[PDB]
Amino acid sequence: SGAIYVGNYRVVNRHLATHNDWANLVWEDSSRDLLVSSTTAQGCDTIARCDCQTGVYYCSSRRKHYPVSFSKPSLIFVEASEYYPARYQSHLMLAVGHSEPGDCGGILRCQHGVVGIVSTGGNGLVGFADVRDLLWLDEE
Ligand SMILES: CCC(=O)NCc1nnc2n1CCCC2
Ligand SMILES: [Zn+2]
Repeated sequence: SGAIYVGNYRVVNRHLATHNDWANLVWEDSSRDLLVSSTTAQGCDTIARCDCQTGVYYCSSRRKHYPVSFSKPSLIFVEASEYYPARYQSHLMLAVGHSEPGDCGGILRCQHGVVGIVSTGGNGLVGFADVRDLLWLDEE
């Protein structure tokens, strides 16, 4: 589990979005495994605006943050998981690291702020859903 709280926005994994998220929808993409809902209180997180390929991510199944190198966001085939079938996921970054289903929503951060959240795992990789490209999460 986990979310990004930027301005009046909650960024979550689409597959973990609640009824309240859906009832306060601002934007979803099922190929990006992202959903954004509106908040009443403002959030503490800053979104990275950069093309960094190094950062640190939180792994709840280890209670540990790991420094990782990761690929640039791309369209990638993902094998079946407990929460999605085998499918193409867009805007996905991969690193060598530990990721189980419940690690989804852990932040990846670089020197510039929040890069994305854990979205995939298995076979010794962790996959992150990029948010740097959503410039609107930092704007009105
Ligand atoms: C499909 C890409 C995307 O970002 N859709 C959400 C979105 N597009 N422009 C904006 N937003 C939300 C707030 C208005 C600014
Ligand atoms: Zn950066």
